[PDB]
Amino acid sequence: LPADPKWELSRARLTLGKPLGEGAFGQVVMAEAIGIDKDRAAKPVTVAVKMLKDDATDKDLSDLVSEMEMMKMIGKHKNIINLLGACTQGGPLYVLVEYAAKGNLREFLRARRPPGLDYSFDTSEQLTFKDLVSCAYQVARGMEYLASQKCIHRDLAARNVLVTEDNVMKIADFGLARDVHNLDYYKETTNGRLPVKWMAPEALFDRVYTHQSDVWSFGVLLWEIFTLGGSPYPGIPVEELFKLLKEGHRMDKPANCTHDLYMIMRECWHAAPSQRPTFKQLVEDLDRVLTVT
Ligand SMILES: Nc1ncnc2c1ncn2[C@@H]1O[C@H](COP(=O)(O)OP(=O)(O)CP(=O)(O)O)[C@@H](O)[C@H]1O
Ligand SMILES: [Mg+2]
Ligand SMILES: [Mg+2]
Repeated sequence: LPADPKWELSRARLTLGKPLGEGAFGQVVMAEAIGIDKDRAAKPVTVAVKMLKDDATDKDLSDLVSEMEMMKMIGKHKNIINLLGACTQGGPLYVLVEYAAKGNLREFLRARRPPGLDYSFDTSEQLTFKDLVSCAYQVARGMEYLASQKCIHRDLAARNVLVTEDNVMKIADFGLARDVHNLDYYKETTNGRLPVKWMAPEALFDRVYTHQSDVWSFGVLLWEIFTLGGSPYPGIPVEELFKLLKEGHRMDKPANCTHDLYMIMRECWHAAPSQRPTFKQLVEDLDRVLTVT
């Protein structure tokens, strides 16, 4: 594994801590990192360390490397999870990223659903319409930046948006992200995980991804936000989801969602990718919704 001194942090500077979250092949743990902050007086930075699980393969490893490399070219933005460094030498690969205290967006929204009339929870503030639109607006801003970096995310979803102590949204998980520089589109040529319920039709059969296929995913994300962590196309087998999408089926309007937002959501889900709004447009339309509320 080739060294990159620019990003390398020696693992002796790193003390591993409590678990943050995980999935099938990767896990993320809290840690303390010494030397990240240039102010030497007050220290050490709390970071999140992403690493492979024990049953992970060589393929999982090269995917985590690619993920790390993608974050290197991206550039820093308020609404994008920050790469802080990496331990690539003499030990397991650790990818160091900015710590988001409030976990992922899906779990953040779910923990704020009300109990229902006549019921109370017993042990752990309600979100407003404005809070939720804010969430949408912040992600749209980060995606707008991401597209200007000529990078497509391909896995935009509530489970991949993080929340800081200040309720700032940070897009995370660049596992499927691709460099689209000097490309009109990206064409998938392998087999690997696909986030089916978040994928535009054209991505699902032509295996063709653009910024516009990311916008489709944002639309699904919108639906997640306004159902406070709902799971897309509930009760629908995947094999059929796709005939349904062809036939012009789209998800119904969530109960919290206003008409204006559902139209925004619906525009993202246009059959023709050229008729979906750009992220820049999405930032505009969501700023408006927010300016007059
Ligand atoms: N910087 C961070 N700060 C706090 N928590 C984080 C974090 N990064 C990730 N997490 C937590 O770990 C979970 C999984 O993160 P991530 O999406 O990066 O891994 P992953 O989806 O690639 C695992 P797999 O590929 O095995 O399915 C997140 O949903 C979140 O709960
Ligand atoms: Mg993820
Ligand atoms: Mg992953």
